[PDB]
Amino acid sequence: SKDFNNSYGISHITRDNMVKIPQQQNSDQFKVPAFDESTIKNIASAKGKNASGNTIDLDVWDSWPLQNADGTVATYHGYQIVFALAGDPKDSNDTSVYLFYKKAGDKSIDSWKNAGRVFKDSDKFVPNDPHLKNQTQEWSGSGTLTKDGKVRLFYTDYSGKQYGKQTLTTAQVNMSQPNDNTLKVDGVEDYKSIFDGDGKIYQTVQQFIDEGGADTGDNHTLRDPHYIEDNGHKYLVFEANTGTEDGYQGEDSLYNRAYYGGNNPFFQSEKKKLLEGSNKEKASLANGALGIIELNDDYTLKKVMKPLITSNTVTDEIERANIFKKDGKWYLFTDSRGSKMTIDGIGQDDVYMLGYVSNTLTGKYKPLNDTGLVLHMDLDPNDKTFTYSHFAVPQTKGDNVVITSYMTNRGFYEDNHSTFAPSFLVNIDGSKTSVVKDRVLEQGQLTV
Ligand SMILES: [Ca+2]
Repeated sequence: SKDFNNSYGISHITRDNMVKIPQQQNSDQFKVPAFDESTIKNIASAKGKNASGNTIDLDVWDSWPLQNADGTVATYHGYQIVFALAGDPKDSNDTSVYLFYKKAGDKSIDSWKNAGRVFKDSDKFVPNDPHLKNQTQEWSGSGTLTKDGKVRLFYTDYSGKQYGKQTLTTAQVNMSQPNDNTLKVDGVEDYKSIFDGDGKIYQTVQQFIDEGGADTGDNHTLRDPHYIEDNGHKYLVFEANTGTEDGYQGEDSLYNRAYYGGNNPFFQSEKKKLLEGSNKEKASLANGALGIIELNDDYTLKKVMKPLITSNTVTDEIERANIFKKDGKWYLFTDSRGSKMTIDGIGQDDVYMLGYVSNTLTGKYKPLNDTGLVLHMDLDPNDKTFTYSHFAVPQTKGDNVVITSYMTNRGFYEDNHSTFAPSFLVNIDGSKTSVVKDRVLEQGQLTV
């Protein structure tokens, strides 16, 4: 029959595990901590110039810290460094990477100083690159402190003028200290594209267009590159979509048992509901993946590898790829919107962080807490303490990881700008994770 089973040698976020989350999620083991609304403040240094030229308060969104190769928070001349997407909502479609810095001793949100944008509007047109001159927006990624002590950035080149073309891009961020308490962005070098999809392993923007993606409601992604090191090799783990040969999108995917899990009755019943319903196209187009590529020492592409995990039929969008080694095991994390998912019981308000454990970097990834659920955030987008872009930050010692996120902060009264959310702790024990109760940290805190 049309029924088949194709794993493609890779792990999968299965429908059976996802349908079990609703009846599991209502627990303080998974619930994102309730944040105290009165103590929420804007980032004081989040000042910037709008597209008009006037100085205004910026909305600060997705943020990532400068990391050591193993994932721990780096120390740069006595400073912790955070890269963050920021911009003016009055110019809705614009995100630029800003550099925030804080002395290691300081703790408050007021202590975070702003070095400004990493790139000038001119920087993208300087080097000889096949993609950079088409960039409309700067999107998320990662930052690593090299063995040479250089600030190495990885981010996403987004092109709105090229049908939403997303390219994994790198640059060395040249720094200086004008005084004893100030970091300055001097400029950038080694600014170049690395990877934008191959077609077979990861979907290109051309295939998106060619299948009529702009009308069908397809979501093309190739973003959020996260740097990691293992056995002397250098990798980027990133949000992507499957190519033609590792489980492509389309109707046939709904017949693939590997994406369902569970028993045959579950497969037959879940498939039947999916083929009949209004979620048929949505599930068919859903082919999210967490991809991995190896890099050369100069940070160019070395090898395009098969994905670590896919979310075929489940969702087309698995965001903020995160990976780190702990207790000899490899942990993989992803943020997911319930509004993008096709699962019964999961709704528009549900926002998740999912987690997976493997014995090797490229081995079989098994779901944490049985289902993959690690964090559940279901606060209305209108709430002041709404949080998004949850990211697990590994620590030097202890079993706890620090969770960072941005708080939209859209209240009717001041303060009212998207800011650093208060951080919190999550305990990791084997294939089990739990939120540490009543340990709410300072806004944008990286370490404990
Ligand atoms: Ca897709």
